[PDB]
Amino acid sequence: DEDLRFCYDILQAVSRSFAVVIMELDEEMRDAVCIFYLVLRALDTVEDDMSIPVEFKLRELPKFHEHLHDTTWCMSGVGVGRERELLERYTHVTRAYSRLGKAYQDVISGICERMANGMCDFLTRKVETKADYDLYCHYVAGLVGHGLTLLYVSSGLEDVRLADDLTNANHMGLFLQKTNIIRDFYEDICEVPPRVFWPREIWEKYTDDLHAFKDELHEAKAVECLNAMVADALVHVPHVVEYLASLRDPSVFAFSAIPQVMAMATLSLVFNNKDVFHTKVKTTRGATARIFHYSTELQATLQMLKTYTLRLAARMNAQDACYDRIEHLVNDAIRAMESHQ
Amino acid sequence: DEDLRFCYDILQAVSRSFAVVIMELDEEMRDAVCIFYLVLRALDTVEDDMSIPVEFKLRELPKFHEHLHDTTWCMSGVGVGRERELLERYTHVTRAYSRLGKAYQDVISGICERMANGMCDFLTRKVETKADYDLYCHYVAGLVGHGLTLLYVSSGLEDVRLADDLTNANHMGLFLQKTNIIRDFYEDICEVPPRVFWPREIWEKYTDDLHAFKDELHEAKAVECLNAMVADALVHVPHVVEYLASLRDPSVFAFSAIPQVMAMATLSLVFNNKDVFHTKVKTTRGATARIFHYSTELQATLQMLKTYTLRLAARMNAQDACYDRIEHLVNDAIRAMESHQ
Amino acid sequence: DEDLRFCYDILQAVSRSFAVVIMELDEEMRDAVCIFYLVLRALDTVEDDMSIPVEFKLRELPKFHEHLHDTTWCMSGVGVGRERELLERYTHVTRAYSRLGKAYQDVISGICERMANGMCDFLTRKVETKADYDLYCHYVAGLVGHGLTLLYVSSGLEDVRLADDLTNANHMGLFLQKTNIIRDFYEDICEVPPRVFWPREIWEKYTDDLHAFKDELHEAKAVECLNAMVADALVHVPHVVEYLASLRDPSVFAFSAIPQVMAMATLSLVFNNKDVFHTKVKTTRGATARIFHYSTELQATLQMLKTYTLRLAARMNAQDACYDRIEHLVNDAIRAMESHQ
Amino acid sequence: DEDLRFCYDILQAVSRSFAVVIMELDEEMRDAVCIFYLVLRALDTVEDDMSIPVEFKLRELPKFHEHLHDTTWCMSGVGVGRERELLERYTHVTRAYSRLGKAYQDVISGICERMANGMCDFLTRKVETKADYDLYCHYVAGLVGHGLTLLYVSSGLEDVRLADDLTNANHMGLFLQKTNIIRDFYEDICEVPPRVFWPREIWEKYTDDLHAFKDELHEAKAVECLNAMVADALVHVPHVVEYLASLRDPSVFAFSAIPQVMAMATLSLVFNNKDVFHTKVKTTRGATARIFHYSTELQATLQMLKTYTLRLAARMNAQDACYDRIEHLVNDAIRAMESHQ
Ligand SMILES: CC(C)=CCC/C(C)=C/CC/C(C)=C/CSP(=O)(O)OP(=O)(O)O
Ligand SMILES: CC(C)=CCC/C(C)=C/CC/C(C)=C/CSP(=O)(O)OP(=O)(O)O
Ligand SMILES: CC(C)=CCC/C(C)=C/CC/C(C)=C/CSP(=O)(O)OP(=O)(O)O
Ligand SMILES: CC(C)=CCC/C(C)=C/CC/C(C)=C/CSP(=O)(O)OP(=O)(O)O
Ligand SMILES: CC(C)=CCC/C(C)=C/CNCCN[C@H]1[C@@H]2C[C@H]3C[C@@H](C2)C[C@@H]1C3
Ligand SMILES: CC(C)=CCC/C(C)=C/CNCCN[C@H]1[C@@H]2C[C@H]3C[C@@H](C2)C[C@@H]1C3
Ligand SMILES: CC(C)=CCC/C(C)=C/CNCCN[C@H]1[C@@H]2C[C@H]3C[C@@H](C2)C[C@@H]1C3
Ligand SMILES: CC(C)=CCC/C(C)=C/CNCCN[C@H]1[C@@H]2C[C@H]3C[C@@H](C2)C[C@@H]1C3
Repeated sequence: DEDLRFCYDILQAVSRSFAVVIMELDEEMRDAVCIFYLVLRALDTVEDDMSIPVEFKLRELPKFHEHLHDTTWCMSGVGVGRERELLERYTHVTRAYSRLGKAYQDVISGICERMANGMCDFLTRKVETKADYDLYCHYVAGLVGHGLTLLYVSSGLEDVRLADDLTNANHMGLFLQKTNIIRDFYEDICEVPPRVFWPREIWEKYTDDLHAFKDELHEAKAVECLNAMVADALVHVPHVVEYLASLRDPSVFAFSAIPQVMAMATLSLVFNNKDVFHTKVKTTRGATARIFHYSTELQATLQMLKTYTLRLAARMNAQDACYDRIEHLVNDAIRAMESHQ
Repeated sequence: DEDLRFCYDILQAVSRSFAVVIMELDEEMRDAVCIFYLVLRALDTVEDDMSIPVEFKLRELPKFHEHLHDTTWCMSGVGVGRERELLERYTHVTRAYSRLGKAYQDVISGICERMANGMCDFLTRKVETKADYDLYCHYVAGLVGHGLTLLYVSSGLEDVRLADDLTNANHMGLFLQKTNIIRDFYEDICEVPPRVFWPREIWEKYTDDLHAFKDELHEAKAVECLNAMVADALVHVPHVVEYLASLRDPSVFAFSAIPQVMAMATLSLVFNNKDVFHTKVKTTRGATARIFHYSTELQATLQMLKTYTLRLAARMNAQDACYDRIEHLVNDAIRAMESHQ
Repeated sequence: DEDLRFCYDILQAVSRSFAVVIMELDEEMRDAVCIFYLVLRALDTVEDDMSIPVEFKLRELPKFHEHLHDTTWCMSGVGVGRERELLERYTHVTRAYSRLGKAYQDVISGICERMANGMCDFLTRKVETKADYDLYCHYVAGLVGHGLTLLYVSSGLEDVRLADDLTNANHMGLFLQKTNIIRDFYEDICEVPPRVFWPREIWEKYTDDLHAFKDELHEAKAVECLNAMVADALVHVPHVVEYLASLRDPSVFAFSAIPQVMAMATLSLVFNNKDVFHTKVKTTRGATARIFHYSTELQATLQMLKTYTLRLAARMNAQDACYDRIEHLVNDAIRAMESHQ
Repeated sequence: DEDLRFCYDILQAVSRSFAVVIMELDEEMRDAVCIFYLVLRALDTVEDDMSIPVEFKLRELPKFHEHLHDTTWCMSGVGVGRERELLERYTHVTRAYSRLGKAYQDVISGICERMANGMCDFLTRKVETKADYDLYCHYVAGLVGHGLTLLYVSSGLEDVRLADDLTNANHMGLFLQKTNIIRDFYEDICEVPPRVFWPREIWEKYTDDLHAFKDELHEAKAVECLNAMVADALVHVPHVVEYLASLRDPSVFAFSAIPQVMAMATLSLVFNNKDVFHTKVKTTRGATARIFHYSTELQATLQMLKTYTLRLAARMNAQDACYDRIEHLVNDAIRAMESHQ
C-alpha cells in the first residue's frame, strides 16, 4: 500500500500539473494511469540520459516491460533528480502494478514495449523529414493516447467502439507533443548536449543551421519557421475535436480535454512570437485555472478551443507568409468545432 | 629513421601540393616543418569532423599539444582518408618530434596549443565581422606564419631579428588563407553542413542570404561581393612583399615565396570572375611549374607578383563599384614591389 | 505679418541666390519653403559654431523642432552676423511657422528633427568612408530633397505618386551638396579650425594629409583626387534627370531645375581644374542669368545639362587617369538626358 | 595558491587604493580583475621606462599580450619599487592567468593588446587636440572600462546585454582618468622630464607656456583654464550615472561606484581652486570613508553624486568665465540622476 503512495508522491514531484489533471479520474482509473505514467517516465529517463552508452539503452529498453514483473528490479545510477530515484526505488512501482486489473496491466506492458522499441529506432537515426517527425511523436506521445484510450474502454466507462480506430487518439498525442516541442525549442537547444526536435525537412527552408535562431539577427527566418511548426501542429486540431466529442464519461473527458485546451492556448501564444526563441512562453495561471475549471463538458471546451484558435488567427496579417495556410487550417478547425456545437 | 619516412609519405598523400614545396628545404629543418605540418593537420582533422560532439573538442583540443610528449598516444576513429591514418598512426610523429631540437619542439607545441584554442573559440560562435575574419585566419594560418618564422630563426638560416616583429609573417599566412577561402566559396557552401567563411560585415552589403550566390539570377551581387572579398585580401600584399624582401637565405626564400606567388596568381584569376560561384578556379599546371621554377630569388618573384597584380587590375572596368578600392590597393602593391627593385 | 517679412529679409541677407530662386514658387508654398529654409539654416548655424562646446549641440539640436510650437523661444549666444540674428530673433520664424497649414508644419518639423539627429551623430564622429559621405550628405542635403517633395505633394501642385520612392529626391540634394563640397575645398580647409568634407576613403589614395593639396608640389595628385570626387558626384546626374522629368508644375519645375543646372555648370568648371585648390571657381553672371532664364521647361533645361556635361567631358584627354571612369559616367548621364528628348 | 597570493601581495604593494576597492568583488571575479590590473600595470611599466629605446617598445608592446601564454617569460631591469618584482616574477601572474577560465583570459588578452597598440600610437606623437585627449584617455582608461564590463558579463553577475554598447563603459573610464589628470597637474609637471597631459587645444586659449601656471602671477589664467578642464570632465557624469544605474549585482556595483563617487568629490574640490597648482588636493579621510560605506546601492550613491555636483556648482560666481557652461553641465548631470530616483 505504501507503494501506491510512493507512486503518487514521485508523480507529484516529476510532473507538477499533470498530478492535478490525474485527480479528475476515479481511483481505479487513477491507479492505472499513475502506474502507466511512471512506467513510461522511467523509460523516458533512460532514453534521455546522455551520460550513458547507447548500445546499453538498445539492450535494455526492448525488455524494460519484462521488469514489470520482477518486484526486486531497479536501476541505481541513471538519470538525475527524482527520475534517478524512480529507477533506484522502481520496486514500489511494479509492486503497485502487480495489483491492477489484469486488463490494465496488458495495456501498460503492451504500450511500454511498443514505445521502448520505437525509442530505440530513433536512438540510432535522426529526425530529418516530417515523416520522421510524426513517427517519433507517435512513439513518444501518440502511443500514450492509444494506451489511455485502451484503458478507457477496459475500465468500462467508455464504449468499446472508442478503441476500434485509434487514429484520432494518436492525433491527441501528437498535438500535445508538437505544441510542447515548439514551446521548448530554446530550453532544449541550450541543453548539453543540445536537444533538437524540429524536423530538418521544415527548418532547412528557413536556415542552414538550427542553432542560428538564438541570435535575433535571424528573427525573420526564425519566426517564419516557428509559424511553419505551428501550422504543422494545427493539422491535428480537427481530430482532437472529434475524439473529445466522442467521449461520454465526465471523468475521462475532463482528464482528456484539459491538456488539449492547455496546448491550444499555448499554441495561440507561441505563434508568430519571437519570445519563443529566447524564453519560455507560458500561459498565465489565471488562464490555466479557468481552463481547468470550464473544461468539464464538450460545449464549453469547444468554445474555449474556438476562442484560442481565433486568437491565434489574429496573430497574423496578410503580409505574413504563412497567412493563406494558417487561415486554411484554422477554418478547418473551427468547422470541426461547429459540427459538434 | 622509419618514423620520418612515414611522415613524408603521409604528408605526400594528404597535401600533395605542399609536399613539393617542403621538399625545397634542407632535411634538418625540412623534418621540422614536416612534423609541424602533420601536427596541425592532425589537429585540424579532429576539429574538422562533423560527427563528433562539440563538447568533446572544446575539451580535447586544448590538450592536444600535450600528446606530443606521449609516444603511445593515438586516436581511433575520426576523419576519413589519410587523415584517419595520421591520428591512428600519430605515433610516428611524436617519435620524430622527440628527436628534434628542443627549440623546434617548443615552437611546434606553442603554435599548436594556441591554434587549438583559437579553433575552440570559433567552434561555439561564427565569423560575423572583419575582425572575426582576421582573427579566425590568424588562428588557422597567421600563426602558422608565426611558427615558420620562429623555426627559421631557430635554424640560424635567418637572422634572429626576423622574429622581432611577427606582423608581416602574420600577413603572409592571412594572404594564403584568404585567397583560399575566396576561391573555395562554392565547394565550401555546398558542404553539409555548409562551410561559410566570408564575413557578414562584408556580404550583408550585397545580399540578405549567402546561398543566393549559387543562382545566376544574383550573379551581379555575387561578383560585387567577390570583389569586395578580393579587395580585403590585397590589403596584405605590401606586407608579404616586405617579408619576402627580408629573407636572406635561398632555401627559406624559395619555400616562403612560391606559395605566395601561387596565391596572387590565383587571386588574379578568381577576381571579378563569375565562375567562382559554381566551379573551382585554378591556374594552369604550366603556370605553377613556371612559378616554382623562378620564385627562387627576390627580383624574379617580384616581377611575377607585379605581373599578376597587373593582370588582376586589367579585369575590372571603370564601371565596377570596386574600381577605386582595387586600383588603389593594386597601385599600392606595385609601389611596395618597385620599392625593392 | 511683421514676421513673414523678417523671414524673407533674413533669407536674402543669408543667401542671395536662393532668395532669387525661391521667387519661382507661388506665395503659399513660397512662405512654406522660406520658413523651412530658415529652420534648417538655424540648425546649420548651431552645428557649425566651433566656438561653442559639443555638449551644447548634442543637448540643443535633438529638441530643436520642439521650439517650432514655442513662439517666444530663441537663442542668444550662437552664430555670427545674420545667422546670429536669425537665432536671436527665431521668434519671427516660429510665429510665421504657426500660420502654415498643418501638412506643411508637419513636414518641416519631421525633416528638422531627423536632420538634427543626423548632425548629432556626425558631431560624435567623422566622415571616413563613402558610405559615411553619402549618409552625411543625406542628413544635411538629401533630406531637404525629401522635404521639398512632400511639400510639393502636400500642396497638390504635384501628383502623390511623387512621394512613392524618395530616392531620386535624395539624389537631388546629394548632387548639389557634393558639387558644393567639391568647389569649396580651399575656402573650407582654410577656416579656423579647418573644415573637411571630402571622405578619407576617397583621398587616402592620393595623400596622407588633405592639407597637402594646398601646395603646388602635390598639384598632380590633388587634381586626381578632385577628379575622383567629381566622378563621385556624377553618379547622381541620371537620377536628377529622372526627378526633373517627373515634375508637372511650371513653378515647382523652375524652382527645382535651376539649382541643378547651376550645379552641373559648376561641376563642369571645377573638373580637372587645378585652380580649385587656391580659389573659388564660379560661373559668369552672364551664364547664371542664361540658366535662370531657360530652366523653365524640361527640354531647354535638358539641353543645357547636356551642354555642360559635354563641356565637362571635353576638358579631359587620354593621358588623364580618370578618363575611363569619367567617360563612362558622362554617357550614362547623356543617355538619361536623351532618354527624355 | 602560491601564484595567486603573490599577485594580491604585489597588488597591495603597488596600487594601495585599488587594492582596497577590489575587495568589494567576490571570488573568481576578484582574481580575474587582479590579474587584469597587474597585466596592464606591467605593460604600463614598460611603456613608461625612459631608458628603454622607442624602437623596442614599438616592437615589444604589441607582443606583450603574447607573453600571457609563456609561463617562463619575465623581465629583469625595469620598474621602480615592487614594480620591478612584478616583471621579475611575472611567471606568477602568467601562471595564475592560465587557470582563470577561457572567457576571462580572452578579455584580458584582448584589452591588453588593444591598450598596447594604443600606447604605441602615442609614443610617436603627442596630445594636441580634444579628440587626441579623448582617444588617449580611451586607450589607457576607457578600455579598462570596456574590459571590466566584459568581465562582469562573462562572470554571469551582470546581464549579457551590458556589453552591447561599451560607450558608457568608456565614459566611466574617461571620467576617472580626466579627474585624475586634473588633480595631479602640479605633481605631474614638477618632474624630470615634466609630465604633461592637458591638451594644447584647451590650454593654448589661456597661455603659450603651460609652466606659466606655477607662478601666482599667471594664476588668473591658470584657474580659468582649470575650469575648462573640469567642464570637459563633467561631460561624462550623465553617462556615468547611466552605467551605474544599469548594474544589478551588489559587489560589481560597489566596485564600480566607489571610484566614480571618489572622482566626483575630488572633482568638486579641485574645481575653481588655485591650490591645484601648488599642492595635491584631496578629500578628507572621513569623506572617503563615508563614500566607501554608502556606495553600496544606486539610490544612496546617486544622492552622494548629487551632493558633490551641487557643491561643485556653488564655488563659482556669475562673473566667472565658465559660469554658463558649468551650470548647464551641472544640470545635465542632475537631470540624469533624477532619471533614476
Ligand atoms: C486522452 C488521449 C487520447 C491522449 C492523451 C494525450 C497525452 C500524451 C497525454 C498525457 C498528458 C500529460 C502527462 C500532460 C502533462 S500537463 P503540461 O502539458 O502542462 O506539461 P508537464 O508534463 O506538467 O510538465
Ligand atoms: C612563411 C610564412 C611567414 C607563412 C607561410 C604561410 C602558410 C600558412 C603556409 C602554409 C603553406 C601550405 C601548407 C600550402 C599548401 S598548397 P594549396 O594552397 O594549393 O592547398 P593544399 O593544402 O595542397 O591542399
Ligand atoms: C527639389 C529637390 C527634391 C531637392 C532640392 C535639393 C536642395 C537641398 C535644394 C536647396 C537649394 C538651395 C538652397 C540652393 C542655393 S543657390 P547657390 O548654390 O548658388 O548658393 P547660396 O545658398 O544662394 O549661397
Ligand atoms: C567599472 C568601469 C566601467 C570602469 C572603471 C574605470 C577604471 C579605468 C577604473 C580603474 C580604478 C582604479 C585602479 C582606481 C584606483 S583609486 P586612485 O587613482 O586614487 O589610486 P591608485 O594609484 O590608482 O592606486
Ligand atoms: C499520462 C501517461 C499515462 C503517460 C505520460 C506519457 C509519457 C511520460 C511519455 C514519455 N515520453 C516523453 C515525452 N513527453 C511528452 C508527454 C508528457 C508531457 C506532455 C506531452 C506528452 C508532451 C511531452 C511532455
Ligand atoms: C605548413 C605547415 C607547417 C602547416 C600548415 C598549416 C595547417 C595544416 C593549418 C590547419 N588549418 C586549416 C586551414 N588550412 C589552411 C592552411 C593549409 C592550406 C593552405 C593554406 C594554409 C590555406 C588553408 C589550406
Ligand atoms: C531649401 C531648403 C528648404 C533648405 C536649404 C537647405 C539647408 C540650408 C540645409 C542645412 N544644411 C547645410 C547643407 N547645405 C547645403 C544645401 C544649401 C546650400 C546649397 C547646397 C544644398 C549645398 C549646401 C549649401
Ligand atoms: C582596474 C583594472 C583592472 C586595471 C587598472 C587599469 C590600469 C593599471 C591602467 C594603466 N594605465 C595608466 C592609466 N591609469 C589610470 C587608471 C588607473 C589609475 C586610476 C585611473 C584609471 C586613472 C589612472 C591611474
